Amino acid sequence: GSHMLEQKKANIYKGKITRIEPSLEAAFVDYGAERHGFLPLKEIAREYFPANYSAHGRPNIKDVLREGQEVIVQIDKEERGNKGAALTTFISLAGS
Repeated sequence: GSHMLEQKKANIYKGKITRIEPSLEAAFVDYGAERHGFLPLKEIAREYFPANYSAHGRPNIKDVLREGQEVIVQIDKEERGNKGAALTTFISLAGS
């Protein structure tokens, strides 16, 4: 599939949302990751809440991401027992 190494960066991952808690405004992503990739809502790209959807400010993850939706993400913050596999959005996301 579309996962040949990466593009001059950290290893980019493409997996789906598996956990989204409106209580914490962030999503866990399951890409063979034993810690799951955790993407906070304030990072979320327009790719998540479709480019056809009106976006003016900051998205709301509870109605932006849904389990079964894939993302293109790499780990900006490493697992250290406290933060986990933290997903960035400094990637070619938001197809708008």
